Amino acid sequence: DKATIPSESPFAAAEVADGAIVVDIAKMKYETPELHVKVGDTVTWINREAMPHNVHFVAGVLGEAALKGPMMKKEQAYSLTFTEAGTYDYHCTPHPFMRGKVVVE
Ligand SMILES: [Cu+2]
Ligand code: NA
Repeated sequence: DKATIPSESPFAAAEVADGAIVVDIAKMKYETPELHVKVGDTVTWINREAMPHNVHFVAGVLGEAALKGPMMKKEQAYSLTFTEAGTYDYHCTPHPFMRGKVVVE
């Protein structure tokens, strides 16, 4: 796959790793909708609002299968470690008007 998943479960915002590249989610938006990172970086989304959100990459984007991330409650977080350069678009499953991308370069 083009990204690995350190934790299939969401985890607490306080449990975010040093060195992770954080994208906050608030006001029904990914606060960094176009994030540029390097191969090997871990991106961590942190939900800062009451409304639950996830990240969802359709099949073929991060690998053969779709990656439908777990729903994050407020102050929960979720990581992906990107292993291959490319452009990886995602959306929020319940809120598909929320769109973002990670550009690994
Ligand atoms: Cu959402
Ligand atoms: Na909101």
